Amino acid sequence: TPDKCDPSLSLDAITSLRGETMIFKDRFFWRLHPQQVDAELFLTKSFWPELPNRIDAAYEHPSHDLIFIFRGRKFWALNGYDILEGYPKKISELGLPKEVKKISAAVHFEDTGKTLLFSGNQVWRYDDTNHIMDKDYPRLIEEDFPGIGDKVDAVYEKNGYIYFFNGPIQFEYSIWSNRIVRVMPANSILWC
Ligand SMILES: [Ca+2]
Ligand SMILES: [Ca+2]
Ligand SMILES: [Cl-]
Ligand SMILES: [Cl-]
Repeated sequence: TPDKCDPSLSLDAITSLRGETMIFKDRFFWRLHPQQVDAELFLTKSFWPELPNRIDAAYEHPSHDLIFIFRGRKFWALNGYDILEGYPKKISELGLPKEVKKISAAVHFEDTGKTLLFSGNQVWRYDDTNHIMDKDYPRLIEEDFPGIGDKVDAVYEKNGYIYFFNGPIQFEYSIWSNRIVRVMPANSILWC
């Protein structure tokens, strides 16, 4: 059982599901609402047993209302409690190289059709408009987003900002000014 305010909390992944935020930790996930209080914790397998027990990264696709879940080399598309047919797919149909096995985080920006997947120390920018990898990548975490470290454990965009969680730390980054607006404890996403 994950501790909501263990000031040593790191997160495994983070999406948004129809304007409801989902934070994954181990075989759990916290569900958050647009308000101020409350933060439920369910088992992941309560909702989707076909999934793995650990989640590597997660992102929501706004035009399809889908959530892609990454674990090792396989990824799952999910809509509701369902799992789209044809899944789990490999991360190969994704165009990622093969010296790449894990995906640590993922964010999709509705502004550009660009899906930002991070692996180990690099990034990769897919084009979820044309299904293509923006060729000027794999850039280094350090090169593109300087300041946040050299690894991303979870990431999400709540309007304007891209939130990077590096270990027990949260960065409120500005995609437009390329500068860390503010730094916080990872668990404040859960009000702690
Ligand atoms: Ca992760
Ligand atoms: Ca994400
Ligand atoms: Cl996301
Ligand atoms: Cl993520």
